[PDB]
Amino acid sequence: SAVPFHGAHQAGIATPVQDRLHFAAFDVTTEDRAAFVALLKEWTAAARRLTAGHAVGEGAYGGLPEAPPDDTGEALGLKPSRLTLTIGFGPSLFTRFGLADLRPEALADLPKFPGDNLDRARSGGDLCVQACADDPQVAVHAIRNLARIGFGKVVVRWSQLGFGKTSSTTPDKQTPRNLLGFKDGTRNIAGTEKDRLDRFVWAAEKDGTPWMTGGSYLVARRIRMHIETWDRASLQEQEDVFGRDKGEGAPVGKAKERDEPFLKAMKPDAHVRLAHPDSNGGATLLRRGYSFTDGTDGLGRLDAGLFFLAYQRDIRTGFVPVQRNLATDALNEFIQHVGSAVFAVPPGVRDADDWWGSTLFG
Amino acid sequence: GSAVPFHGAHQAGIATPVQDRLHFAAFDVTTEDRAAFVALLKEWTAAARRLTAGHAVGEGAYGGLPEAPPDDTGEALGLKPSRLTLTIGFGPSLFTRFGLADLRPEALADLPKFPGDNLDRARSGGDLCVQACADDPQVAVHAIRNLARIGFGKVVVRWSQLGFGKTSSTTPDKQTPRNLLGFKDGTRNIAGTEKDRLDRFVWAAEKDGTPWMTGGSYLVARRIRMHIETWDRASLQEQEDVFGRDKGEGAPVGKAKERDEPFLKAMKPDAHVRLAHPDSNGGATLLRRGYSFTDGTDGLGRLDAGLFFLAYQRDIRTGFVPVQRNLATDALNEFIQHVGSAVFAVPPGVRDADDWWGSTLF
Ligand code: HEM
Ligand code: HEM
Repeated sequence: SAVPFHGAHQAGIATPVQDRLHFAAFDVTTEDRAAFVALLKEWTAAARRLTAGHAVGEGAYGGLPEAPPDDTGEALGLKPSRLTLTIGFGPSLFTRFGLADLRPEALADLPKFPGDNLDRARSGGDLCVQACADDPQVAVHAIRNLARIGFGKVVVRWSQLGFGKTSSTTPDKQTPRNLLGFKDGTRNIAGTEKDRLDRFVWAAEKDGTPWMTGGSYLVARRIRMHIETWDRASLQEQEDVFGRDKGEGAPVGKAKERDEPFLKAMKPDAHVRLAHPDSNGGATLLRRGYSFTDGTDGLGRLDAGLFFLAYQRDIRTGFVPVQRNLATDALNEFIQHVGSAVFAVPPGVRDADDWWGSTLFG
Repeated sequence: GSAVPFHGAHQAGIATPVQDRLHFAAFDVTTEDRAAFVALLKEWTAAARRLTAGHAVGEGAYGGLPEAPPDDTGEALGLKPSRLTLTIGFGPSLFTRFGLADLRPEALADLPKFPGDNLDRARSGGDLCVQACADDPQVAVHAIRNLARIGFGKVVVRWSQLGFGKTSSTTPDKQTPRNLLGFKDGTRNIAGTEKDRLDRFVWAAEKDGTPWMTGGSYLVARRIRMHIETWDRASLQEQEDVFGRDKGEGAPVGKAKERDEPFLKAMKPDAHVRLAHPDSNGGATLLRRGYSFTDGTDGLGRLDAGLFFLAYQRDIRTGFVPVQRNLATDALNEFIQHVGSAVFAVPPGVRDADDWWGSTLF
């Protein structure tokens, strides 16, 4: 029904993957540090309400008739829907509020990668909120009301809706398929693997940035798929691109989805072979991305793909090496990265008196 | 999870309980060969029988010749039917092709220009439409993607619209959903159990003058942008006055319960419910079946948000047109703008396994 908001870590990273996403990047419009801290406190208070299925402020109705309602009301009657709200800080935030010397070294700017076609309007951002829930209306309501609360101090830079599985009709254990029709998520870090999360996902105090202890680093990539091109490829071409078969999702030469891959049986430029930790010095990611389908473009093509989200302990040792290794990926024929942003995701809100960003702002 | 039967006197997806998700596509026809188009309709019908039963199209998604593209794109494998319905419609522009000019129904009226219209021509009209509704977005996208693929060379997608959540009801026994203005939308509609009301107001009858359309309906699609910044600063009282119902319960002004009958004289004269109500429009009644959308940001720091309004009716001239004309003075107009428009003739149902979409026309 709901996911606890408080903890050492923000929810929405290691907690169970919800059916739907609304991710928003915001830009900050105030120069006043005190004004921004006040916002973070008001947002935290709102998030406590939202994640428990309650309206923000004094509610969506029943207040003074002459006042705008505190909550815009489109989630009334809905359940918490396992809503999580996860905040992150972009590199550009640290050019404000005297913060330049507190930017973590682990929050690295991404290099340009071969084939990148990044839309500057759908890239970057001073901060992000990742809203995940089983009901898309719950997620949208959250973003819409945070944006409203922050009006005058932040604006929405870009926004992405996504979807994974529908849990009401799909067993939890079953691996979702992406829009290329392949199972996606088989070899990932699971929220159950506490030690692997410590190794690969959570920032530690000895990593160099104390305020980030218990936080993580997020890379977002909006990756368009060339659907109509992919759909004309033979079955064998598609399986060769990945190194797993399409039906069962087993590694080539193996029988079952979760059989461990034998990388040498895969083509040298197969996606799994290039992405696997063993090909990348042990680098391992927590993927937590969502499919998207936004409509059709001016050529009549489906505007669809993967909104890739990766969490890691250090961008320089997680996404960067793995993505660099995909330079010759067979998948590259069929995809294009068109949006990108990175964020530092702070530690959790410890209790009722804490607030988002408290370890940074002090 | 369950399947909705595909065959019947009427197409499913109209009187059917409203599903959670929409993917609507308008297509233009690129072939002038009547026989080629008829063969497409038949192949599409076959596919639809598979898809609505939760089966892959053609020979499947895998297990065929390795050197061939799979017949089904694969991304719905392991999913339930998820109440998928597929509803086809023919736009006025289709009747300029294939010797069909004299068979265009009079009830398929072109809309007049309405005050405030700002229609994008690229996201209006269409030779034909397919409305895919399902509780799982992935299942809806899969259906449209596979129909489009099958249609390659004979049809192109002109425009499409995804709806992330419903803002309509054909099931008064269940909770009425809310639109993004925070109001319940669908209280006084037509229920799928109200056979006499459907016969009166929704299905075309032989005597209406177009035999091939008997058992079909007419569809009006309107893409409506919502000025949420404007709306969100309005007082509670102003918002309730706009509609004539209270926000929390959705009762008519003065009354206690959502489903209490409106007393129209207690509403403001420009209240939406007052203007839209059948009693204000010579008895004209519609089956409303629309969905909410958000398509990112507007470029000005705000979330985009809208309603994709769908209405079914026995005759466009006696349904949508009179009602929309009466909304010329609607208080709601301050907060919305119609930016896309299309009309379609929705043919009768596919009677059995030997029948096909459009068979009464062709
Ligand atoms: C649209 C883009 C992409 C698609 C469709 C895609 C698809 C897949 C699929 C089908 C698998 C195999 C099943 C699984 O273990 O999840 C896989 C594995 C993986 N992908 Fe991708 N991927 C995409 C982009 C990326 C990107 C950008 C990265 C990282 C930079 C990435 C990293 C990985 C990793 C680390 C694995 C697991 C390899 C292993 O340990 O076996 N993928 N991906
Ligand atoms: C963004 C646009 C719109 C919004 C937010 C909206 C909202 C509402 C709401 C809150 C109600 C009251 C609950 C109900 O009975 O469903 C309602 C009723 C209704 N609306 Fe709208 N509506 C919009 C557009 C339209 C349009 C374009 C039409 C027709 C051309 C329409 C026709 C109706 C009708 C017929 C009723 C039922 C009136 C009655 O019989 O009580 N609406 N709408």
